[PDB]
Amino acid sequence: SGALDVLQMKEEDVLKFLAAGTHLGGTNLDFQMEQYIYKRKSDGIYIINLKRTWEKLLLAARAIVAIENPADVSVISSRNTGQRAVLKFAAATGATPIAGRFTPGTFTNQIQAAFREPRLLVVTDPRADHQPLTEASYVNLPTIALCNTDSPLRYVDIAIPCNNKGAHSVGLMWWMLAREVLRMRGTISREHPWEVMPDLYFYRDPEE
RNA sequence: AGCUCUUUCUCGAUUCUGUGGGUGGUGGUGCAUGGCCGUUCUUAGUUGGUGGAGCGAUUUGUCUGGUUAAUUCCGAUAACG
Repeated sequence: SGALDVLQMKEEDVLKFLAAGTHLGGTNLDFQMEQYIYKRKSDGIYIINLKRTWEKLLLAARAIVAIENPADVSVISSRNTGQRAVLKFAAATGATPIAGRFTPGTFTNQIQAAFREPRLLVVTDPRADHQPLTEASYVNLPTIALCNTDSPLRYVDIAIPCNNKGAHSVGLMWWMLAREVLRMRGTISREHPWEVMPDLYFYRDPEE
């Protein structure tokens, strides 16, 4: 980075990452996903580094800020875990959520009453939301997403590594993303702790 | 049957005679046609728009499954309406 400590790692957030198990990562690698891994464990787990997570969070977020009108940075997730997360995301920062089954042809059509035309996309898990990704390259959208350690990289301009096999790893990462964009664009910045909880960005989950 | 012939009046330009031109026909052609009907077919089938996939003829939509008497619905889903 280059800012003094106000765009660099904080002692607090390290604890939150490790409590939510984001550092742990799946038992497979790609030829593009080996530049964020450090090494393997005794176990089949492959340990994502959090330094490498932190830088990628920032320039990803700075691009989300750069649009003049935030009302067309369309977020998407279809897996259950990333549903509750995206809804709070797009409430907090001006965005348009697309929860559940995508319904393809959304941006390709001209005649469709659910037609959209955003600029950016922020997708959870490339290999569950493959339909909008393929469709991104017909309308010249930049793309950002959360990769595991083995998700295919293709139509992903920038990645933000994560564990993302569920748990608290999903909701935590979307919460952190929303923290950063408000520090930069808004006036929420104070470098002293944000009021909003990462708790209500987690999965609803079958209740008591 | 004044049809024809013998016999010899009546009607009065409507006709008659020649040519041209038509008119009529349960004549032919249903393989020149309209209309109507039968059958394929009484089963559940049929199509375009916009978008996607193919150099293209085309295809997807119009479906693995359950369900219904039924392309009848539920559901799933590069298709949507």
